[PDB]
Amino acid sequence: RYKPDWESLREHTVPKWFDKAKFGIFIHWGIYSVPGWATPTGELGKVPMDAWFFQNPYAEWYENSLRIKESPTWEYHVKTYGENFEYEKFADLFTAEKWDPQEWADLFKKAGAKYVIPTTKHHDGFCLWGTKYTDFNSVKRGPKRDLVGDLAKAVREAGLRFGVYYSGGLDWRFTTEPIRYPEDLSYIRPNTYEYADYAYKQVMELVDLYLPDVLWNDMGWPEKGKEDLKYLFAYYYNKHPEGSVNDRWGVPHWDFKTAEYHVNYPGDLPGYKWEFTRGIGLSFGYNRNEGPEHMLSVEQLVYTLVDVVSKGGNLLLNVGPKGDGTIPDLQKERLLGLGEWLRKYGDAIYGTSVWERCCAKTEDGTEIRFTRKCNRIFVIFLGIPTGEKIVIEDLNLSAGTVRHFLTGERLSFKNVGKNLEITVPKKLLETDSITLVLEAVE
Amino acid sequence: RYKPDWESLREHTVPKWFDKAKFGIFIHWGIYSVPGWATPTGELGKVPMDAWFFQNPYAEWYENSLRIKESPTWEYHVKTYGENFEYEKFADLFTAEKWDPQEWADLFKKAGAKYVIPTTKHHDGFCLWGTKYTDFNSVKRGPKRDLVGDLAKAVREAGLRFGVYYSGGLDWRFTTEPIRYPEDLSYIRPNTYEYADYAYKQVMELVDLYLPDVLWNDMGWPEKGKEDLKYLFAYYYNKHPEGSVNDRWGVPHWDFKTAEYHVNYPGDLPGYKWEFTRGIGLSFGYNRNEGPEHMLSVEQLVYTLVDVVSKGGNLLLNVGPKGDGTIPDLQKERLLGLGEWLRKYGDAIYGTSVWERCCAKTEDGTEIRFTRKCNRIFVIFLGIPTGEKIVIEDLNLSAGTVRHFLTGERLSFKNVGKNLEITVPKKLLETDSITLVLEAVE
Amino acid sequence: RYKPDWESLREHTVPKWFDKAKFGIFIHWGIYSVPGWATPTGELGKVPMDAWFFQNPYAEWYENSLRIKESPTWEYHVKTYGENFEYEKFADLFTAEKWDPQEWADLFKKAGAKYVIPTTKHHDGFCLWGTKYTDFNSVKRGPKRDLVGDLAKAVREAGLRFGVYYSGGLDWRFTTEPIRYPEDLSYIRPNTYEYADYAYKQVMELVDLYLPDVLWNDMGWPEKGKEDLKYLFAYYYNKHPEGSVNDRWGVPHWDFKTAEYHVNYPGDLPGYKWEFTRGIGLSFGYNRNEGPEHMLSVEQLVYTLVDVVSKGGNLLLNVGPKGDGTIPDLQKERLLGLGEWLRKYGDAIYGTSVWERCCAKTEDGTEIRFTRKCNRIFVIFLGIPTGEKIVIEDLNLSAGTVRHFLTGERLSFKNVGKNLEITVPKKLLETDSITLVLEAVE
Amino acid sequence: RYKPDWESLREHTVPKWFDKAKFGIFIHWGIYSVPGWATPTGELGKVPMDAWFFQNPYAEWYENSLRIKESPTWEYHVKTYGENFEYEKFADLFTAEKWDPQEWADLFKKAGAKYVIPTTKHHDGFCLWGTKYTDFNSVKRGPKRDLVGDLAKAVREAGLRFGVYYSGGLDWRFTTEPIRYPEDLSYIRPNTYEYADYAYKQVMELVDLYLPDVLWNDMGWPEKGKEDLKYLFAYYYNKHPEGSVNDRWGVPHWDFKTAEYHVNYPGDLPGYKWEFTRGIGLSFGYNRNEGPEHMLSVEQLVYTLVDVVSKGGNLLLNVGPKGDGTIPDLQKERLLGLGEWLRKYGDAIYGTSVWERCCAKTEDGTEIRFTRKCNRIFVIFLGIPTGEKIVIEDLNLSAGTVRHFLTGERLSFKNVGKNLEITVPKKLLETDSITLVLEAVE
Repeated sequence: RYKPDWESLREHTVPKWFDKAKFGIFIHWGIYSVPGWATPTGELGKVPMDAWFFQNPYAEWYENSLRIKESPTWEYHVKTYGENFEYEKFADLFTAEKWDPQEWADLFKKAGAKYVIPTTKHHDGFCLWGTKYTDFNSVKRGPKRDLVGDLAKAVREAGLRFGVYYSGGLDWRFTTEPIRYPEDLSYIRPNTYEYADYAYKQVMELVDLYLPDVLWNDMGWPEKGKEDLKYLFAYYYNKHPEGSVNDRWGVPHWDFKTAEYHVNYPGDLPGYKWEFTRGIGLSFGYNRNEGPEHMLSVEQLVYTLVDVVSKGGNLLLNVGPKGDGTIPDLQKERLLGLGEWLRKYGDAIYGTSVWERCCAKTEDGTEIRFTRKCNRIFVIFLGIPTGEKIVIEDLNLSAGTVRHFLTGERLSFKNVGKNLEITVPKKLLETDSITLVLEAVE
Repeated sequence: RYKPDWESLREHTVPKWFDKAKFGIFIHWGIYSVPGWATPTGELGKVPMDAWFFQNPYAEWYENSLRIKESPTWEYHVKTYGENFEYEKFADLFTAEKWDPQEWADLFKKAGAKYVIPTTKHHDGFCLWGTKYTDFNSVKRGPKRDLVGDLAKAVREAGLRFGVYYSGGLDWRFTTEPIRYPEDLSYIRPNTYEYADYAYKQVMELVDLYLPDVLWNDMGWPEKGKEDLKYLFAYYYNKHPEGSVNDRWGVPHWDFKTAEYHVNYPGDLPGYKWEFTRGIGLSFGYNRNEGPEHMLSVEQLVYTLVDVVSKGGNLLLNVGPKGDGTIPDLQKERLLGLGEWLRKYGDAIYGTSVWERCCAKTEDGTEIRFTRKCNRIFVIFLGIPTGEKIVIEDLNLSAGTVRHFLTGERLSFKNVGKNLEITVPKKLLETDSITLVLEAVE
Repeated sequence: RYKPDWESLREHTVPKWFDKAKFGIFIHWGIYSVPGWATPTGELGKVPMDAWFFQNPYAEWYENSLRIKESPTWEYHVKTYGENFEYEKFADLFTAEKWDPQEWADLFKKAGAKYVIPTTKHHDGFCLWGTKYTDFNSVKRGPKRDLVGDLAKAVREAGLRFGVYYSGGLDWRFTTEPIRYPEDLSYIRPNTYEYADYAYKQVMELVDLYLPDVLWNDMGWPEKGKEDLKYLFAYYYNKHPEGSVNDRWGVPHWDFKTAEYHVNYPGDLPGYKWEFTRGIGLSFGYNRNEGPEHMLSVEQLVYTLVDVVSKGGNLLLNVGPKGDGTIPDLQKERLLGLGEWLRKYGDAIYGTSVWERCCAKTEDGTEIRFTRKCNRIFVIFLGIPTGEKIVIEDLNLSAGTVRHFLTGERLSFKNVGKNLEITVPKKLLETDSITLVLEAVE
Repeated sequence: RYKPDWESLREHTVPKWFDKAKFGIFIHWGIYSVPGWATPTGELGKVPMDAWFFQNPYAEWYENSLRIKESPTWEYHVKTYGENFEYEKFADLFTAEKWDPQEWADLFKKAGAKYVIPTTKHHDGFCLWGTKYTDFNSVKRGPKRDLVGDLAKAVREAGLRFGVYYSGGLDWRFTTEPIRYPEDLSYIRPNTYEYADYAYKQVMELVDLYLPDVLWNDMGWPEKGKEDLKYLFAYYYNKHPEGSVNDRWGVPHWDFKTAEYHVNYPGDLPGYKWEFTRGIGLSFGYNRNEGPEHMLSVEQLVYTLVDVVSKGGNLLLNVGPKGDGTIPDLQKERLLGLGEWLRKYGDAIYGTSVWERCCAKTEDGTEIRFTRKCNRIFVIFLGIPTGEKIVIEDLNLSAGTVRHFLTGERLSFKNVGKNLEITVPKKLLETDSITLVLEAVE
């Protein structure tokens, strides 16, 4: 088995299932799904962080925002709900009246996700499972239901993997002052031994009740509890060698790193497994202020996925359900778009490896990404070239054979110097959906 | 803002208001104010500590004393209240039937205090505010009132500063064995992680509910919680840059040090800000056994204040209210005496700085202290010289002009060698109250 | 006495002399002074750290830059001294043949400086005193003289305070790899126990041999050695209470913070003592490529010191001598011009204290800086207004008597709304040198 | 870049070259090589550690054994070289007079090895390069040559990867007492800060001078020095990303684990990269007492590498040269015979990946090992079956096309229940050398 120590734990590497999966669905859903409001400011890495927390665009940050008097959220709250209306009161409004866990899993499977990961407890501390350590949970308040357990049964019956998300680093149930600046995160935390034990008993409890395939932590782990993870990790891996943990614990071990919006995004091959995450929009929690203006489009979603996958990453796309349990139409439609693209092109994505390089481009600026599957080399164009002549630069091949993916029709090419030249018969170019895809066998 | 680390926190120095204030009132008041008894043994630093805890003179130490069987307090307790009468039972007798927070603040303002600091929780653990972490408090038991909050409103409306005192180091609600010797203090403490969290949540709670101008800790801070103060201090200073903390935390940071009775008393200029504290008597908590025999006299109080102020210190004089909320007459009278002296001489005290030296003396043994205010040099005699000729030794001046303070009447003087000689016309000497005061302008 | 522990060293605050000194001279002089060359790229806070170490503008980093093959420095070194000319070999050309310490102290005295601080060992590890802990020092090689010692006697003869600079964080005598990006500094350090002892002993020796007025460390203190500093600070302070240390050690204690070029400048009053430091030009070490285009002007220097001084700081101006011990005239002439404005306006600068605010400006944008001296408030215009009606935006006065500093001639003024209006007669405005200075006495 | 901290170094995984190399040659050569003698007791994992150090079979432990008076080694030393012949004196007889590095690299190349790792300093502390940190090295004494350096050029000339072995945990130059029982290793170590610095500097120097492909430490890293490794690993990886480190340092990071003789052998697939290591005979250093009785046979070596390789490992085979630089023929002939089986079957070994399982066996017990190469699955019988009907217990195939590896001749096969049956024609079975190899393509 694994021993409770970093050297021993190193022995555990990211399981094959996670590496080969490529696409998963995040689900930020909770009492913050009720007010369902946030000022759609922009993308992390582009919105200046000295204003960021005051015009927070992440609707799940509502309580933090409500705690900063006179901030869009505060005014919005008083006008819609009134002053005498505490945030925790939303736990009782959080009823999931129309939630159908199996409809959800059906949806994610059509969409092409191979795993799903719901928030089991976000920064506000509300727990979506019947935990035995707090009464602020979905069984006692709102839904009157074990949201986490019921969803795991569904996802697993649909044959997808199930992981859990937990805010180890922050819990507003243990603080008062809101975060106004990045620097605040350094001292405005539970900070107590009591909180460290709590966090521990809670992740241990999710492991014992659901044995998730992934432990997805957020915001670091209570400094007083970091040494606990040696035991927790050994405990978890000895009951499920194929489980996995991300890199937001702040300790020596992780199975795969993470990148969020612009933040930590690799430009070329990293050399370790990682996962990119972002909302279909700018917020993770449902934001009734967002319109298509702020959401990506099926095509941008497909481009996001290829770019991520060509770089050894997995894309963990967030969906933001409504308080009643339904997934807003603007997001259900996009998941479907992606789902379809994956039905046609999935074999150039699932189960692939990175190639010598991730990227290239045509003489005329269309970007290209590559992926590998043994001797097969998928060439994925981020769009569809109009001309039949395609000149890819700074690229030479030693294959001899280059087929047009969806049809398998052998194509002619030749290395014209520093470039590679292929002729794609418009009959074939019109056959492709959002990306021209060529397969090359060396 | 301030970062949660000792290097960063160093950036914070004692605020000007505390430095310039010079005089403040401590208030040790609680259920121990009910039995209101202690054997008046003497002054800390003079009573041998191998007997000290057995004949404890600090009435607030009653529970500790009651826990040492057959000790004056134990016999006194059984005879007055009986064996079957636990100390905690005094929480219910602690009724403050005649407390008027505003009368108190009026009193302290007449007295000349520029700030006030009540015990919010002493060694016995009873809390004088409606804390949400223990039911042993003034809201649930005794007074049925938030003693701390109500007093803060008063003091602040009287225009004085408000700080809080808290026994971080000791809490008899978490121990059983009493302290019999100094050495016991090294292991007879709560000692638990639970206690450390508790102390933390409680000071954090006073900060959030009242934002005190001073955090006055006592008896050190729970070893398991010392690292918490980085966050607590940064948290506190970022909400109130003008707050301040004393030196009884046992960590790298403090704004001003403290000296208690004989213990740690500086003999000449220290070079850092500090504050002296002591009771009008020998005990801090009300002791119905003390008589004028054991209390200082308005004159000794004035001398204590000048000596302290000439050495860069602030004097924090303790008042010991009665269980019903009234301040015993022997103490109200002395506060008033001091108050008056300050109305006449206050300008040679408030807002001053130390001079090249703090002290001197006449040929005939009257001690002298100095204080500064720009080029003005206050010369304060600890008494009133009978003769018109005054020979101050080991002192020469380069001023040229030396006025008699309360009148401003220019006086003649000359440096007669190693000494300084001034002639104070008896008309002027009789005009002064407890101290002859000369002003010199160089 | 001071004890070897942070709580105790907290007691020591910035000595009065330092706070009142206002202006010191840094001297970066070493064997790097001989090639005396850098590509003059810019101001720290302005050049991208992405190419910084490659196009380094700080001539004292010659060795680092020379270790980066294909760097402008590497290019220059090979054509000028040859590929087989080791940096270390400069210690044999570093002969200080025309060096006259009394001449430097006199120049720094005439320039208006109150303390002088020379590099005793910069990053290259060459020591400008006969340390017994290495033979790569100015006694065994180059000058065959104790530069620190000799200049220490001269500065003191000239009546100025003498401090010492020491590269504790970097010593290239213990590394081989050059620094290429900021990240590198995290791991390209000496790292050994050996080196932590070397730094300790070397500063201890500087303290025993010359008991400096200031211990100015750079680049941090070796992690394995940080605790030694409790002992070193206590040792130093107990031998010399009035000494001081800067903030570049990476431990809880320091007396005054520092700010370099654009990096860390206070926008307004800070609350602690600090010191701005910069070259007269961009480099600290002599750079033959810098011409007047790259240097500040007497005007700009004065404006600098006034700004820095009105915000509570000290200005540590850097001079960079030539390999032969001579001070380049461009630098000597700027130091002299500053000296003149100070002989003339010293009183509005030395021994001053910040006022309620540091800053203000005229209707037509002339900037204005303030300083205090008891009741006397100096008003310094960064330059001399042409008109006679002068309008100061956002500033009333409760003084009644505004005089013209250099003549003492009373002037007419009144509060015109949120503004202050004063009439300075052009005969007076023509007398002022670089700055119109008004003196008010509220 | 990599940063000096475990979370960051986690990023670095075993380089592809190492994983694909499959076979390397260890070289234990030093001044112990001159007495070249040990009592040949057995295999680690077989000899009782109760007498192990007393009857030591590892000739490179000569000094330790010689310090145990009344040990077979002590006996032999006195009769052979005399009581007054200090171990250290062997450095003068260690002359490598017939040493030809290109000759070794060529032999290791012909033997089929892809990397070579020599002992740069074993437990006796003698260094086989001109380290500047001790005079007990091969430049000042014995060979008067830089053995590490010279062999490093040859191995690379021969096109092989070169790593370095370093005894970080033990250095007998810092102890006097010998090791007598396993327990002793817990306290008979250098122990000093001094030594932790020595090890750091020495490996740093090996990294600067030869940037090895592998840092293979032995016996742990000095406790006082364990943290230096964050800095050393980052430094090494940043200079050479494709380098690697083994698991004998006692800190969180490592790229591949090790297994020695019986100690730690994986029974089946492990999940991480590892490397088995052993002598061709029992000793690592040359032992004149070992004859063929104590060595493995070409047959056994091949069987070893196949087993080790099918379980995901690499086999690090040890060669032990003579004091004069010559490789004993018994060892040279085994290396050559292995080389031949590899020239012939390399393809089923190099660049391979574990299959679903490593193992299987025939009805009549012939063991069978598997390896993968994309879809191609190599089946290796440890030996050549006599019959033609071959029955493989517990193994179905879903391939359809099983060919005979050395001829490519298609063969007949079908699934007979929980078994697989194949018919290998004796003309083919007669062509195979030590192992019948079948290649399947499902």
